[PDB]
Amino acid sequence: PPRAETFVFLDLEATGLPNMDPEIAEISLFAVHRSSLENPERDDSGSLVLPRVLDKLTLCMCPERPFTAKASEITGLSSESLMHCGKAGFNGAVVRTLQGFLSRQEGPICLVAHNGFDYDFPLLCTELQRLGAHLPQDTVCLDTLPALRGLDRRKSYSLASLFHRYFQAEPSASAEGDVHTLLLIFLHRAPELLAWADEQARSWAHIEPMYVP
Amino acid sequence: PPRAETFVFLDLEATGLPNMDPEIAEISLFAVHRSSLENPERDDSGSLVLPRVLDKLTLCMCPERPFTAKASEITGLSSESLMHCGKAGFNGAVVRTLQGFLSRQEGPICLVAHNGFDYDFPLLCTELQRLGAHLPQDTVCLDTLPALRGLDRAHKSYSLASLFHRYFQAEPSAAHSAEGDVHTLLLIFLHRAPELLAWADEQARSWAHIEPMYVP
DNA sequence: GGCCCTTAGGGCCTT
DNA sequence: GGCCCTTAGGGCCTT
Ligand SMILES: [Mg+2]
Ligand SMILES: [Mg+2]
Ligand SMILES: [Mg+2]
Ligand SMILES: [Mg+2]
Repeated sequence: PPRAETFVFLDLEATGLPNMDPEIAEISLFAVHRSSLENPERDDSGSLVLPRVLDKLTLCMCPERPFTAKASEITGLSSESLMHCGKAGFNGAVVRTLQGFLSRQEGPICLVAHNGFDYDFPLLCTELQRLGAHLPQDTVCLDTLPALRGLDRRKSYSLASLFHRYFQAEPSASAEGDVHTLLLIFLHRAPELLAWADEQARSWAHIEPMYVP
Repeated sequence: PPRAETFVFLDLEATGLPNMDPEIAEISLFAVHRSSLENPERDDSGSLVLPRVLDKLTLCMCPERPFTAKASEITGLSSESLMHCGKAGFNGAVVRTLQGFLSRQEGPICLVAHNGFDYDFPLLCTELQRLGAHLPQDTVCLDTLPALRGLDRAHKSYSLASLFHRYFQAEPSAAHSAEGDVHTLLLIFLHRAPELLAWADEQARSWAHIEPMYVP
């Protein structure tokens, strides 16, 4: 379990759930240094605020197979609208951009996604292995769903549910939006989650594909 | 001139004004396809809402030479804070990421930056030139400052802030934050979308014809 | 620097 | 599908 110096928060918008089999339609990543997590920035209010030095990347993609009913509803993305905008599928350009973006961070990198172990990380591994693409060997993975459940001790643990409990308001409306809320949820329990990550972060190389292309 | 298919709105946070040879401290690009500009989406409020299919790229980087007082004050950025967050200078990682980002867009690409001809574009050209990097050809540049002035000649201030207060009668959220200002510029563009699209087709300067701010 | 407007001026617009 | 809950149990997470 290597100590992560940069935490990259990600969320994936897909054609549906694991049985589709889904493809990434939109990827979003917020890259925050560990420093900004150890001592958070606050307003004069003072409410929690996202770090000033914040590296960000969002890429839209047109998937090979169509969306499902509920998916295209909760994403605002169709296969033709993404194609109307000239967005290709998950290809080599994505990888070169993604890896360049990750290269701009100070490793080791800890990818963070809500329910990442059961969705985001396998989905990404599938799309990356199809192209023979690799992330840095020292990359690790943090899933906030088992982490926040294990730290608490019935109760809900949905992203929207967690945010509604930690922050009395309700989150904003995109992949980039979900990363935002997740980053906020993290900051609210930063020293706890930072500890959980330093101990139980799973190596990215150990993440298995969700489905073999 | 090449009909731009994807418009890339960009803004830079640098270490100062052109007279002190500034360096990029933060880049931000919003990539928007032409078909989104042609159909400006609004909320039920109803205010201008950004396109759904949108590509973002924000990169913070530590400059070699230091900021000025005012520069570091308005950006909210310092050499220490960038080094503290482990951000290197304008390197190949930036170029590979930027070019990867641009190649992800349906060409031709039209760069858009407010007062870009006098600041953003030459500064970007300078930073790219040192690394021997260059943007793909058939890519053009659009400055919204003379454009909006030129369009108003058909029948006051033209700063990014004044234009927003005049077009929306409201106040921008973030000030001198690279991502925030691009967000501001894009909203301004959408308000003049059919007009500015024409100005970009009829007269947008080629990026190859962009002269560098300085040569180090 | 380069372009703007009502005089070798005054000021804009970018950080 | 990988986990906790109490007549091949069922709801929670993610799109
Ligand atoms: Mg998710
Ligand atoms: Mg999502
Ligand atoms: Mg600017
Ligand atoms: Mg700015």
